[PDB]
Amino acid sequence: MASLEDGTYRLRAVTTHNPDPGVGGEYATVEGARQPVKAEPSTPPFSEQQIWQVTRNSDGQYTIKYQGLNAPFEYGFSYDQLEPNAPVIAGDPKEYILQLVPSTADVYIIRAPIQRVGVDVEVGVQGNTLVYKFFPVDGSGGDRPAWRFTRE
Repeated sequence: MASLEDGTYRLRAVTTHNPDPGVGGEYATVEGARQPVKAEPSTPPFSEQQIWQVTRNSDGQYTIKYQGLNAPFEYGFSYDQLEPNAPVIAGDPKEYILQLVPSTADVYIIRAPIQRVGVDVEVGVQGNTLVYKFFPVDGSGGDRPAWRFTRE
């Protein structure tokens, strides 16, 4: 094997420069159909909304879906229009590229494929809302948002 195995995971918001902040993480959190996915603490009113089924397609890309499966419709990380600072919404699951962060066994940049040359769209957070952050592929080694995937 290689890459992340299929399963149910919690996703904690970190960065490439600080992949392991310590206790007190903010986790991807569903908050209703077609609503923005948020970054919230692992606390009583949210825990059930913080587990995600991650699956790799024959493509090598992954969907991140809310709560296993079996409802009328599968909801997961998605986007209406992919634009800078647009929110990640719980919608028809989109496909993503997961890039393992150097020095870590389990932190990945969640990348949303787009046309644009020399541009990388990555899932980040702005005020506790997950959003698409656009970065130049500049070779700078600059800070990028990333996510620690821990098995549930």
